[PDB]
Amino acid sequence: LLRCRLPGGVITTKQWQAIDKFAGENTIYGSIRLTNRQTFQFHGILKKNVKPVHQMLHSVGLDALATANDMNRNVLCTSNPYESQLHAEAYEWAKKISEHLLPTYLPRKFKTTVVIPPQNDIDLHANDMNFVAIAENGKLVGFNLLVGGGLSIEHGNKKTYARTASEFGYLPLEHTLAVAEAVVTTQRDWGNRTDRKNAKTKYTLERVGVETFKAEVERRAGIKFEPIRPYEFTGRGDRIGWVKGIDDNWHLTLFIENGRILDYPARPLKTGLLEIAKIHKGDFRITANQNLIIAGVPESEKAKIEKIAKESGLMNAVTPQRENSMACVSFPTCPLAAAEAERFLPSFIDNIDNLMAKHGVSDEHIVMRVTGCPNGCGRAMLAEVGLVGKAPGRYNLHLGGNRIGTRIPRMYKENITEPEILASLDELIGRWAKEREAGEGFGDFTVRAGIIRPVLDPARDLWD
Ligand code: SRM
Ligand code: SF4
Ligand SMILES: [K+]
Repeated sequence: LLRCRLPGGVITTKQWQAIDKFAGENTIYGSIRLTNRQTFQFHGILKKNVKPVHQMLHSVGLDALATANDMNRNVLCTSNPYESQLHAEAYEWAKKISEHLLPTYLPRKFKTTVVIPPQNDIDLHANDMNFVAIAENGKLVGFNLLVGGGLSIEHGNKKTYARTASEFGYLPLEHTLAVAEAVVTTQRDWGNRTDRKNAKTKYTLERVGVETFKAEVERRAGIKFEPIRPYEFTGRGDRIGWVKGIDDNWHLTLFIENGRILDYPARPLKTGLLEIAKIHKGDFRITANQNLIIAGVPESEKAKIEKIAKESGLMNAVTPQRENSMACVSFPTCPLAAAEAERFLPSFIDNIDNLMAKHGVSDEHIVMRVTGCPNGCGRAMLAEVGLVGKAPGRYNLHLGGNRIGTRIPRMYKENITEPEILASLDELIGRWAKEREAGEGFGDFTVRAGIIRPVLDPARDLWD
């Protein structure tokens, strides 16, 4: 298992050129796969090239997590905040937390984020430990801490469940690392190590109680949490296209379907990104939606960068629906896959695009995700519409998440095929188009209309 460490998804153009060369010359599939934890993966490396890939990463200042004994995963950080001036400091803290957690053997892997409201692009409720940034005058002052998210479930096993993260309270910036260590060590000590399926923090919190865990974290960190400071999310999507950053700098976010970077007929995505890497003056940022930001372009350079991106297929227009859909890797490389996900999504969303046009909502979107098995890597269990692989060509259909990702969708239909999913969504999208209130999301609508019951307390009411 290769898990390249890249806190906050920030990667230099020198680093990009090295991984581009390795992917093209030293792997079966020839691709760079952006992951939804803001890093990248190679597929099909070979025995003769495993030692070369660690040397390659080292040659450009990169390292892979020692997954055999390191239970941490990549630390996420909001990639393209609306208050652009906050990114540098938030990214600095994501790096500090990432380095602080480098090798205490944990009972189960442990996932952390740094979030900048109003964007929940990093999907905080899928993670064990979340630091929600609070700022004054463009300067970070502290974090709200939320603990205990996690999406993995086992089909037919009602002792497993997806869970959102719970608010603990606010901490001043100076206590960040002490709090992070206290959460990790409390989970290390209290987690159910013997039963790996019960070992995640989400289960520990439900076993001992949120207040009990929170009080122990306060004891170990030497602090008392303050009341939560106000925050609200408005969405989870990337900002596709150009946005203005700090100074005279501009950020170009490129939609990349499934994060799969390869040269395709008439769409040389991989060569195009290499060409951009050779001239770009800043860094790249891999997003948690498997897209790529060409970050910090001076205004005078926009035309040159855009020319390469448009000619290479990296700026081919897609619907808002496609921009807000995601799938995991699944087949052909995942050994755990039950149903296709990545290879299913492009034609599935072609069909969804037709339904959206049919019902006159082609400018709208539904956060729609496909995960190839119930491990949940595609984050379908935070979607408005989630598909969870069951068997070849068959999925459980979940409805009733929301746009901002703070609610688990309940299972609506079990073990059905794509034609059955599309027939159901045709009916439901049509109802939503006609009956929605102003600005009302599809997931909120399915709950309000009584199409599906909401999940209010997943440890006790996720399963029917
Ligand atoms: C690449 C990625 C999906 C993607 O399309 O982007 C992915 C791919 C895989 N994940 Fe993951 N997971 C990815 C995000 C996730 C997430 C979502 C997230 O973290 O934001 C989850 C659900 C959140 C959570 O953990 O609760 C996730 C939960 C899992 C699990 C179930 C963990 C559990 O608690 O039970 C496994 C299976 C396991 O660990 O035993 C797993 C295992 C795997 C493996 C390594 C399969 C394996 O064990 O052999 C996958 C390799 C597929 C392949 O061929 O490349 N992956 N995986 C993501 C890589 C992120 C990264 O850079 O580290
Ligand atoms: S969800 Fe299942 S199929 Fe998809 S990548 Fe994760 S483990 Fe593989
Ligand atoms: K994408």
